[PDB]
Amino acid sequence: SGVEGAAFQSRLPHDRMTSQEAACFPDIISGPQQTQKVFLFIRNRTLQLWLDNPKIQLTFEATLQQLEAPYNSDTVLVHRVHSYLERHGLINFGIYKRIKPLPTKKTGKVIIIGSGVSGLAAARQLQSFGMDVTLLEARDRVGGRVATFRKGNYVADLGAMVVTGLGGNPMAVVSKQVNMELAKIKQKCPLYEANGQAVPKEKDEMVEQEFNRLLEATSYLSHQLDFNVLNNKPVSLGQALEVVIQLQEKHVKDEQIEHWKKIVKTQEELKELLNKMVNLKEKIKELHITAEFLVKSKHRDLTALCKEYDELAETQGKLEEKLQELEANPPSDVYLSSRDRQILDWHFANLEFANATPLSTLSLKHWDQDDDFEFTGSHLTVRNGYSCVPVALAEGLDIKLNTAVRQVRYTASGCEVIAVNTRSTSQTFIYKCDAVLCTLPLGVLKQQPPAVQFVPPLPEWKTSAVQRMGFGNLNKVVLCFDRVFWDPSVNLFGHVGSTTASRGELFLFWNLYKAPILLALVAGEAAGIMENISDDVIVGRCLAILKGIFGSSAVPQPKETVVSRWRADPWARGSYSYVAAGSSGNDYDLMAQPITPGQPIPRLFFAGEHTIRNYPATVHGALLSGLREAGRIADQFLGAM
Ligand SMILES: Cc1cc2c(cc1C)N(C[C@H](O)[C@H](O)[C@H](O)COP(=O)(O)OP(=O)(O)OC[C@H]1O[C@@H](n3cnc4c(N)ncnc43)[C@H](O)[C@@H]1O)c1[nH]c(=O)[nH]c(=O)c1N2C=O
Ligand SMILES: [Mg+2]
Ligand SMILES: [Mg+2]
Repeated sequence: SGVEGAAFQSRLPHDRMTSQEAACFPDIISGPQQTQKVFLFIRNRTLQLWLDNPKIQLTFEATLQQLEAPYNSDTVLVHRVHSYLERHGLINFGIYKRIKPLPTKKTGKVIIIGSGVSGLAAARQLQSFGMDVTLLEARDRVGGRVATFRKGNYVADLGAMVVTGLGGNPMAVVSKQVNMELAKIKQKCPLYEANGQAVPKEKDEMVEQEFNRLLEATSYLSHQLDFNVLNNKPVSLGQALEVVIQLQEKHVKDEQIEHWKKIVKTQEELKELLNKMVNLKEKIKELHITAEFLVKSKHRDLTALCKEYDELAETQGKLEEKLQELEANPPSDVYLSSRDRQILDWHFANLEFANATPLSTLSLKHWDQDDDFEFTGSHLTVRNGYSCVPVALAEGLDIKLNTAVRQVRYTASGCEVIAVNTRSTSQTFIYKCDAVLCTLPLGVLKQQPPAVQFVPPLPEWKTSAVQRMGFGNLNKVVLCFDRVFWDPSVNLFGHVGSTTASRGELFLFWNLYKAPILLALVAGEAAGIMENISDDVIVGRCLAILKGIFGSSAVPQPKETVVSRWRADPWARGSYSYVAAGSSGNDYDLMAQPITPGQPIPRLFFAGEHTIRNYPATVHGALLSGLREAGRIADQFLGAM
């Protein structure tokens, strides 16, 4: 269905009210069931109208005109649903043509720190709600962790680059709006060992299968057996993995031992049967009244011994057969060979890439707490660089670039934000406002020697959440060539590293369809460490790997190279949050919580990828967090109309 799909596209249940809807419509949820289904149909249809054409504003008027004929008479209820959906950024979000323009007089002043996707999304909302909005951005560009390299015909994304499925993803709407073409990522990812040799199909699938079983087993240990605490310390995913690996190695040693015992037993039995057979032979030997009765007597005596000997020879045959059968079918000598382990490490590296951190830092219990909210559909890349999104969202907004915020003061009567110019650190600005929306990356909030001061320091419940949460790292080397020397039918191929410690080093190479660019990813422990290597040396290390795979003559010098260093970047201090051991999804809720000065009204608000528990560490999460806070701020200052 269309209306059912609209709800789904909006991350809502089509056939029931959410608790947030319950709060805003207490009369509906406590009323007759018939009216609840009217509510849901109006909601689902209003969403559909928006999603069918998100390039224009969906007004209350137009919703009412397009509703069919009992519902177009629910005038008041339709207005209430429209208002709710609009306020919460489920319709009329992103970039679209306004039908009713903004009042020239603006109500309330909001300073937004950061113009990444969350700041930009929030700003458009607050602006379209008729508030006065200024964004202060430290960089000489918008977009933050959406960072596109553009030079000549080369386009490459240094930050976010993947749209993780369209089904339920608000980036589907934003992409439609900016005419951003999306292409599917082909799944085939052949692996090459450190020497350049392809990993054959059979091996690849065996090791991948083991990877999945190992992960499944940690999930079992955590959520079925509750193995989440050791030595009064929360257990990490990495820690649990090594425990599961040790158990597998033990199992292999056990079955090996049992086999050796069966062999030794059978060897013993043979030896002992040989002995008595040797002695029976010696008894046959030393067996060498009428003459004729003596002849008969020796005959029956001797054939009694030969019948005895045949019985034993039969058992000799059965034992030698059993022995040969055991020596032919031993079980595995090892759980994983050195080579097998290295390949398994590639899969671990890949997981460290997705989570932006070594596995030993991830919470066993909570690392994947957000899996339940993953979107449906194939994962996609952007045709002409992801920066099209924040650039488009910036249109019409008041953005102060090269303006690094240093102090935030907030009181029961208002707020002040002090910033400095980053080209001339002498000149300092003071910005007055009724509300501050903080979109500083978690890494910036963690910074020791702090980058930004809060007068009233942030309360302990906030700072302890900041401290508990992980902020990861992940980097890329962009290699721009004259020609495609790799297979154009693969988007991805893997480099199996030499050690466990260095498994994340240039472990994955990425290409977009028919562009002469390779992206080499640096993940896990290698990510932070490799930042201390100059571009030339790291590019050199890339070329060496590529030469080992494609041939030392098939690989030309790159025309252009770029290398991200997200941890060293002072405006990021890493790539994105991860659920650290000792933290949980709750810390994301805590990060989202506004601060009241000390009934004083809330003054300091928080958005960004680290403040949304269901969608952290993503562009859509950043976007949704922005819509959320805009909603809450407008409710505070313009009333929950
Ligand atoms: C290498 C890499 C890869 C991926 C992703 C990320 C990365 C890095 N991420 C995360 C998102 O980029 C991020 O969550 C979001 O952009 C944050 O979006 P966000 O939560 O809005 O954070 P931001 O850092 O973009 O915005 C904060 C802004 O604040 C500015 N700022 C900082 N200090 C300031 C100050 N003192 N004063 C004023 N402004 C200041 C800073 O320059 C920046 O513009 C992905 N996202 C996604 O969906 N698909 C992906 O492929 C990926 N990707 C990998 O997997
Ligand atoms: Mg197993
Ligand atoms: Mg090493």
